[PDB]
Order: sequence, then C-alpha cells, then structure tokens
Amino acid sequence: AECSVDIQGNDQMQFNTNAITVDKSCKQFTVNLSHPGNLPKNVMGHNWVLSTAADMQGVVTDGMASGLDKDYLKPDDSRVIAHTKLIGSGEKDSVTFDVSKLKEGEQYMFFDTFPGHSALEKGTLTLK
Ligand SMILES: [Cu+2]
Ligand SMILES: [Cu+2]
Repeated sequence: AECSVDIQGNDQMQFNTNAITVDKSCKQFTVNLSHPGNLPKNVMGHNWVLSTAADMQGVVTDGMASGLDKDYLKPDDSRVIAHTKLIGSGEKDSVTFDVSKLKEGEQYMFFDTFPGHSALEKGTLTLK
C-alpha cells in the first residue's frame, strides 16, 4: 500500500490536508513537508508533529513556551512520536518513522507547534 504522504503548510497558516491514514502493512511511514510562500521560519515556520490526541495539547503548549531556538518543541518531549524540523518558505523536510510506534487505535493527532498555528494546522492520523 502507499507509505508516505506530502503535507504543505502555507503563508496562510493552513495544511493541505486534515486526515492521514497509515496502512498497517507499512513498516515505515514518511511525511514530506513543504512550505509554499515567501515568509521565513521565525515569522511563519511550520513543522509536522505527531502525538496521541490526549498528548497534543501539552506538546503544543510546552513547545510554544520553548521558543524558536528549540523549533517550538520542548526538549526531550517523550510524548512526540515523530516530527519534522521547523521550516520556512522554500524549504522542505521529511520524517520517516517506525510504524510499530503506532497502536490499535488511538487516535493520533498531527499538528504544527509554531505559536498559534495548531488552530488550523492540525489533523487526525489513524493506523488502518
Ligand atoms: Cu505497501
Ligand atoms: Cu506553522
């Protein structure tokens, strides 16, 4: 089955999609993140961050607090299942993670932790 998805975050603080499904027969899964737009990372940075739905709010609150110099993630946040870097316009980054980190089921959320961006740039990910 397919084992990767392309995710775009724009200067309008949107993701191209709000739903990912990871096929159970995938051993690894790749998210390829792009940033169309003109604005740099410090002003309009986007990342793609994965956790359980329950952990989403701590990860976003703790990450905002941590500042640009930590790419808005709390250092050593063991609630983060996988994530890309924080990127600015014209950049791209991919993350490939072990699908065995994902459960039956649960209910993951992917989101951007740049301050305020999770209000639109969020979605559900499910193992299926
Ligand atoms: Cu396959
Ligand atoms: Cu963002």
